[PDB]
Amino acid sequence: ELLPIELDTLVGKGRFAEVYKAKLKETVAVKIFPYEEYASWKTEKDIFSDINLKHENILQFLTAEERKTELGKQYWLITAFHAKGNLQEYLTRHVISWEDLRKLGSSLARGIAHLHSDHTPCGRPKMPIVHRDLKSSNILVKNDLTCCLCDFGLSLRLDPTLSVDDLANSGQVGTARYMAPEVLASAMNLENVESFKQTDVYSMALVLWEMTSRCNAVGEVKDYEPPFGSKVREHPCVASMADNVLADAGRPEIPSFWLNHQGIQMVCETLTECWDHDPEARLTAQCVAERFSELEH
Ligand SMILES: Nc1ncc(-c2ccc(CCO)cc2)nc1C(=O)Nc1cnccc1N1CCOCC1
Repeated sequence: ELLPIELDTLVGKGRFAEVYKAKLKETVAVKIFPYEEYASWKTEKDIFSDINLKHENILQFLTAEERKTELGKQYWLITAFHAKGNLQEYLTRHVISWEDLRKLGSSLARGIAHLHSDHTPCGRPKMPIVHRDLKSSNILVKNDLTCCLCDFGLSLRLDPTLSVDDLANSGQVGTARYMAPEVLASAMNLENVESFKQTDVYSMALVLWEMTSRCNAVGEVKDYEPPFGSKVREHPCVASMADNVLADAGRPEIPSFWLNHQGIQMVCETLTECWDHDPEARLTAQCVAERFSELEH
């Protein structure tokens, strides 16, 4: 019943699990959850097991397994392995081209638009998913320099059976640095879903800014810094983020010289709309995916 796997190296650590590069008797990623984190494993398993989720910008799922150990039991998620690792690490090490920015930006928007969509590309109905923890460290870089979504531990399936009371606590979920102003404010319209899609678009805007900040088409490129790196501490709290994002209406800096390049100007105008204080003023991920396809000459 169990797959012939040999764990090689610890490559990552998420909030609920450890990620290993492994040999399948070829190279796969094994995400290992302890018994205590069973709910996170089940949440990811349920998303990855949905056949309607399958997309080139969503991490390929192989199987889930329960593995008895001497000390107890582990819960595994076996997926495709992307050697280039996460986008934050990638942008820290590399200065990207305009072409790289277009491929990474468009694949990110396509992946998010697919999660958010109530239909498959072929028109069949599907469950929308909201990621709820989008950030550069959660995005995998494929060998062809396109994006790939993973880490669905905090994700929510937008099921019609969802209660208004269940969505309350829950509470503020995610990484404080990437939380939308309405999440930081505890100002969400829990009465309507799609308000959750808008929070994912805000986080996507910060990621698009990170990609843009390391693109040689801007002219002079600075060393990589995460969004708000120069204003907040390493692991910021919701209060410190609220003071910046909400009270000071603070957003990562876009120097005027970046706008000299027509492509960079279009990307900047788009991401600026996507991080608007008002969730209703934000573009949809589908709109962003369309704007990136317009960048093709
Ligand atoms: N499918 C995968 N294939 C390859 C790699 C990978 C490849 C290389 C390196 C660099 C090592 O020197 C790290 C990781 N990770 C995953 C993966 O699913 N990771 C993953 C899942 N959930 C939460 C966080 C995750 N990580 C995102 C990537 O960065 C670490 C955390």
